[PDB]
Amino acid sequence: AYRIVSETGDKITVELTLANKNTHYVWNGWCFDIKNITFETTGKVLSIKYADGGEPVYNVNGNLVTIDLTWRGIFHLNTTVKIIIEIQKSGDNPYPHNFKIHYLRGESIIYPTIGELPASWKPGNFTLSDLIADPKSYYDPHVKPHQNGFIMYNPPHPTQIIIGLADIDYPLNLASSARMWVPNKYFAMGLALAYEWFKVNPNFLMALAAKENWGTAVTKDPAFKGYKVIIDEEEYYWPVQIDHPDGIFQVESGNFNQIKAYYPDIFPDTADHDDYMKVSLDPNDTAWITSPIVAAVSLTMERELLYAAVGDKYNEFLRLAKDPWAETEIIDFGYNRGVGAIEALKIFSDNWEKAINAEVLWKEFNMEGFGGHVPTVINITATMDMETERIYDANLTWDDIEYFFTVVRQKFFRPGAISDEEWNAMMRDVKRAYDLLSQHWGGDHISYRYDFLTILRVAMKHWPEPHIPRPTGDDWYYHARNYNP
Ligand SMILES: CC(=O)N[C@@H]1[C@@H](O)[C@H](O[C@@H]2O[C@H](CO)[C@@H](O[C@@H]3O[C@H](CO)[C@@H](O[C@@H]4O[C@H](CO)[C@@H](O[C@@H]5O[C@H](CO)[C@@H](O)[C@H](O)[C@H]5NC(C)=O)[C@H](O)[C@H]4NC(C)=O)[C@H](O)[C@H]3NC(C)=O)[C@H](O)[C@H]2NC(C)=O)[C@@H](CO)O[C@H]1O
Repeated sequence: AYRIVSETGDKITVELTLANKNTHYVWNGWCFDIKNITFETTGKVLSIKYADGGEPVYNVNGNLVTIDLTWRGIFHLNTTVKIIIEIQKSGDNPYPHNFKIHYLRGESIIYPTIGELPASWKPGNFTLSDLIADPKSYYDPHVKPHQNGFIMYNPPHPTQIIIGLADIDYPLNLASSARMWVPNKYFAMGLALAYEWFKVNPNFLMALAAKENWGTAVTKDPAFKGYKVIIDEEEYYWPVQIDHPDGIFQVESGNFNQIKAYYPDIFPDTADHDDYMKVSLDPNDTAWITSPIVAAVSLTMERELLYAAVGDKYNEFLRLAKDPWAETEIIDFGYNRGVGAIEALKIFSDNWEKAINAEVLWKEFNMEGFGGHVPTVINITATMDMETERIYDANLTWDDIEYFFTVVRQKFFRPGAISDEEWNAMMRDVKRAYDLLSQHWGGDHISYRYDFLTILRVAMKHWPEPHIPRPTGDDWYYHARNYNP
């Protein structure tokens, strides 16, 4: 909001009022972190001061003027900042105009839409055709190979989830061989939500968990001792530290609390590290659902962090780099070593020409990671992507579907993001969509591979827009402002 304070002779004074009007919590409005403010004037700037005292840093670039709120750029609930601008009249456009608030968040960040519900779809009593565009491609068992890394830029199928359960010839954690394995259906639905919400490749999370703590992989290796697991009447070993508080993704307590502060819209105030990550042999453990999602958020944080600093050069880097897996290598490296490690690489600045021309990015920059973390994850991901013969599937009962959303309701979002009525209304849509899609299989169940993405999209139609909230808060403001990769 802006207002003319004083107009007299050759001097114009405008009061720009910025605020977070929200008194209570609202979606993506619990806090606002402002990078900078830009307005336009042909007149010369005399003084820019706060109304309550002091003054912000401002920069003039011709008609464009960039105001820096510095330590006042953070806007929590019920917080107003008024800026008084004094201009000496000059040119044909003296009045300050075209005010643009720039949030501390990469505006050029992209999240690939995996698929969409048919345009005819409506909340209430939709038909089967309102769920399925064409029955041919929807139930098409044929598999198309892909080469996606961390982000699914080009999904193999619009409505299907393709988890490549391929054999791994690569020595995973000093093992002879390895076999990709989904522990249970609830963890799979976890990956699916992480895939539809934050556009994260399920194969990448599978590969990550395998390297971190054998969470998603079994082996024939006699040397490795673990739990007895049988696939196709063959004995396999599952060497997972199931008691590890950091879970199968090895998400540290410090990283958990950090992204918790970054994303209040995602995490409730009661979000505890152990309850969210620590899984067990019991498939009914809620952490089977939460841990792949928490990992997806923590991974997303890094991508959001780079975008906030690098800005537009991120997209330029993706299209000009000679390494196809480049982004995946960076993100995976920052997951294991930390975001500071990526920053210290100075890839997007000092070593721009070296990384952008690197055929293999992790080899030149020595981004091996602990125990060859980065090369392991990439190769397994590539293998799972290349797998077309053996794709994961499961039978999801209604009790499975309802349990999943129950856990989501309890472990994610804040009170007020989704009303009780809006949720019950969403469930009726999910219930109907389940019933309609179950007919193809006999009414006993739906396919995780073929139907569950549709189930999510139906549910997410009632989820607050935009679905992906902004990283915000005090901690995010300092880190993202000073981040220089
Ligand atoms: C040779 C071989 O193959 N051996 C295998 C072996 O790989 C297997 O053991 C398991 O290996 C993995 C590593 O590959 C072990 O895991 C962890 O993994 C964690 C997640 O990647 C990682 O946590 C990250 O560490 C960063 C550095 O501290 C953190 O960044 C920092 O966070 C702070 C607070 O947020 C912040 O203040 C700092 O600024 C920030 N630092 C920087 C530079 O920015 C980061 O937050 C954190 N990430 C997350 C998501 O939590 C651990 O560092 C890493 N530890 C080690 C020693 O590598 C895993 O623990 C191993 N498993 C077990 C049971 O120990 C093994 C399979 O079990 O088989 C062998 O054969």
